[PDB]
Parts: sequence; C-alpha cells; structure tokens
Amino acid sequence: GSHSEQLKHCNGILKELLSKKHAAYAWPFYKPVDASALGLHDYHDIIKHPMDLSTVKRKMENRDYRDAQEFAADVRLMFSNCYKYNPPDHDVVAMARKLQDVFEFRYAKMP
Amino acid sequence: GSHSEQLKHCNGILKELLSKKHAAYAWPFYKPVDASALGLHDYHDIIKHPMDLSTVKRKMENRDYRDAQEFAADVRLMFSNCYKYNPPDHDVVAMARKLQDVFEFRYAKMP
Ligand SMILES: CCS(=O)(=O)Nc1ccc(Oc2ccc(F)cc2F)c(-c2cn(C)c(=O)c3[nH]ccc23)c1
Ligand SMILES: CCS(=O)(=O)Nc1ccc(Oc2ccc(F)cc2F)c(-c2cn(C)c(=O)c3[nH]ccc23)c1
Repeated sequence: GSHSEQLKHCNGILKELLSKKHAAYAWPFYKPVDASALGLHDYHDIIKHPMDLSTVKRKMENRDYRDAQEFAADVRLMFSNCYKYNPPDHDVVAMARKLQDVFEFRYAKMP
Repeated sequence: GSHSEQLKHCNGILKELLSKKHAAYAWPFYKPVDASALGLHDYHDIIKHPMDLSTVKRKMENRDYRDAQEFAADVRLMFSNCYKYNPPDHDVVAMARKLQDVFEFRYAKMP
C-alpha cells in the first residue's frame, strides 16, 4: 500500500516472469519481437507500441516506472500485442495466456 | 479508432462473456459477490471496488463508459478482485482465467 513497496512488488513480479520456472512459455517475450527474422508481415503497422520483458526490465532498473499501474500497462501491452497480431490458434498465443495467468495473479496479490 | 465504434465492439465482447457458450465458468461473475451468503469473511475489507458483469452491463446500457479503456478497467478489476481475495488453487480462480482469456483476446482484436 505504497509506491516504493508496490514497485518492489512489481520487481518481484518481473523476476518471477523471467525465472527458469516459466521458461517454456515465457521465452518469446524475453526480447523485442524481431519481425524481420520471424517473417511477421506488417508487424510494425499493426502493432503501434512493441513491448517485451527486456524493455520492462530496463525501465524497472532505471526506475522509470512512476507507479504500479504503469508497470501493469506495459506487461498487458506486451500480451495484447501478441493477441492482436496472432490468430487465436497460434502457439505463441497459448504461451502469452499461460504467462499472463502468472502475471494477473501475482499482480492481484499486490499490497 | 473512435469511441463510438470501439464501444460497439466492447458491447459485443460483453455479449460474448454473457453467452451460453462460456456459462460453465462465467456464472460466478453474472451478479455481485454476495459475501454474506457465500460466507466470505472480510470480503468487503479486502475488496475495495466490487465489480461484476451486471455492473458492467448496466454501465454499457446506460452509456456510462466514455471509452474502451474504461470498459477494460472494469472487466480487469472484476478478475483482479477474484485473484486478490481467493487462494490460487480455488475453482473460481480457474474459472476467472478461462473467462479472462476470452476477454483479453477479443479485446486485443479491437479496431
Ligand atoms: C524472443 C523474441 S524473438 O523475436 O527474438 N523470438 C521469438 C521466437 C518465437 C516466437 O513465436 C513462437 C513462440 C512459440 C511457439 F511455439 C511458436 C512460435 F512461432 C516469437 C513471437 C513473439 N510474439 C510476441 C508474437 O506475437 C509472435 N507472433 C509470431 C511469432 C511471435 C518470438
Ligand atoms: C454470482 C452471485 S454470487 O457471487 O453470490 N455466487 C457465487 C457462487 C459461487 C462462487 O464460487 C464458486 C466457484 C466455483 C465452484 F466450483 C464453487 C464455488 F463456490 C462465487 C465466488 C465469486 N467470486 C468472484 C469470488 O471471488 C469467490 N470466492 C469464493 C467464491 C466466489 C460466487
């Protein structure tokens, strides 16, 4: 129920999402989506603001998050990016869901 | 794009969350959490802002959502209260995630 200890909580969420525990679904989000390499046609038109956990990690370490709601919007932006671009039956879409399940729960248990 | 079209889409989201299709996990969220009746100790302590689909439905019928974000914020709040109050291995937590999956996806597919 404070900023400095809430941001601590979000750091906690970040570490969990990046831990070896969640590696088998989390791995597409470790780094910025490489649209060229993966052949994602029009990825940069369809997707206004890219976001991944490495970006989130950086703003966290440089202390660029002013509050928790902001952390949240970036994390959800990252998943929404995935859901927007991809067909519902896409493998990565299932993976976004499983990681987001982890996100939403620990985020709900915030002070 | 603009608020009018977005909200139309949001209502269609709501409709889907209320349809028969999702009924076997959706049903806990149809109405406000009756803390008394379910014997949820301290629910109103723990949960500052109750939210359910009837409250969302009402605001939509009444045109009380100014933009799509405001719809998202209520629907996520409804899920968040669930994950906040309950233990992780609660049936209702499992049902929330299954419905949220339907929310997050179709919401990401907004024009
Ligand atoms: C670490 C960033 S990376 O770019 O360097 N590597 C990378 C590698 C595989 C990926 O996808 C798959 C994942 C899991 C599978 F089982 C199959 C996949 F194809 C994606 C990926 C990410 N996201 C957010 C998408 O929306 C998306 N759409 C289409 C691909 C993707 C990114
Ligand atoms: C809609 C009017 S109602 O709200 O009054 N009815 C109602 C009935 C059952 C419920 O839960 C169950 C779920 C799945 C089962 F298999 C068994 C259950 F009992 C909940 C329920 C809701 N929510 C948001 C919670 O956070 C929560 N925590 C503990 C219970 C709940 C609410």
